[PDB]
Amino acid sequence: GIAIGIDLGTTYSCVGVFQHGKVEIIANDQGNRTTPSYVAFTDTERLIGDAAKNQVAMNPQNTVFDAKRLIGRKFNDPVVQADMKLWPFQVINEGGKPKVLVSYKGENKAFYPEEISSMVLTKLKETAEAFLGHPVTNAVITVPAYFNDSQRQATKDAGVIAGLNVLRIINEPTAAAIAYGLDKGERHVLIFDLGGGTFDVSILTIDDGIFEVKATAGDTHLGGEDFDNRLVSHFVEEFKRKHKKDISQNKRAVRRLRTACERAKRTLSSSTQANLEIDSLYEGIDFYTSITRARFEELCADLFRGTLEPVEKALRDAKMDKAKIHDIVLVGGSTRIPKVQRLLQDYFNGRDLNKSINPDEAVAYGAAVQAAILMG
Ligand SMILES: Nc1ncnc2c1ncn2[C@@H]1O[C@H](COP(=O)(O)OP(=O)(O)O)[C@@H](O)[C@H]1O
Ligand SMILES: [Mn+2]
Repeated sequence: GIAIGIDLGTTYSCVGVFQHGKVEIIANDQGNRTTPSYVAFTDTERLIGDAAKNQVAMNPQNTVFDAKRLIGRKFNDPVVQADMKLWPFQVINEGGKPKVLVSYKGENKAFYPEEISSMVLTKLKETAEAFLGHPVTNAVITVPAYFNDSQRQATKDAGVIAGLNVLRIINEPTAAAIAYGLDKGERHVLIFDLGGGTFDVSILTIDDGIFEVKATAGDTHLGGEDFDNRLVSHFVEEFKRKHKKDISQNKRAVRRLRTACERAKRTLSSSTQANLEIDSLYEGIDFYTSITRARFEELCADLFRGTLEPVEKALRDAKMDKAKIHDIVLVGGSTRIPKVQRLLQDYFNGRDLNKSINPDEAVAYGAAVQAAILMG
């Protein structure tokens, strides 16, 4: 009677199981507790997760990501049409629906967004099966609070394609609240979720175990990727200065620099400096340099400070003052950035923020708790 909880994320996904009184977040084969929502196709194999993201600079047309931006939408949806312009892979109109078109084992192959997502789900499921030592056929899968019926259905369909019985589709902010036991009078909770691609602020009221979404706010195109890109621009300028060379138009160079920037960014959450070392970045030139946390914070200052406007807006929409919020929960990997935590804490006049659960694991953690409840 064992079910898993799955955060099927725009940029990173995560799988947990509640067993013998506690949640285990299941690490992938590289030891990472979260997995990139990436699928890549080569002349010989299909790569999912870390191995797919790792080779993105060498196989841009056939490395698919951001399927969550397509899932449950029609090809003619203006959101899809806008997003298509930003991706290196092809999206085609098949019977009114978007399909990503790739080259795989020497043939053209097209996949629905829910098929791409099913591949990510299948990998997560299989990792859980290896961990537990038996099949897993039940799961709770999470979605953004703003998802419509079509998007929820397509996500549930991804689960069925992956061989799961989907016990429930639950909202991400609700899962995060469940992770912290906030459902166990009225309790008002604010979820601040700054991820890899999206920023969501949710206000929930919880009364006798029942959740009501009181307000949602945010930006569907603000996240960690934007911070990586501020670092990229910075280092593009440093390369123009040290070498009189604009690497800006070499797509591979920019991609490899972005990968290095993401790694450096992560390091800056626990250290005040980070080294970048890119062998042969551009014309056999090694690029060895460094970046301080404080410089990184400056480079992103407008974006970090801008996260407080959706907090204000959500509060206004929920007709609540700051002070009336019982609990604030940090979700999303970008909330590990010290400056983001300071900004939010200062906004809330110094109070404690719920962050003891790794913020990039909290959604899966809550999903895992709820999956076990549903099986009981
Ligand atoms: N220690 C860290 N410091 C800063 N950013 C991080 C850290 N760990 C992960 N990230 C970033 O978190 C983002 C992913 O957030 P996550 O919540 O895991 O996924 P999603 O938003 O797709 O659900 C990525 O931009 C990643 O680089
Ligand atoms: Mn997320």
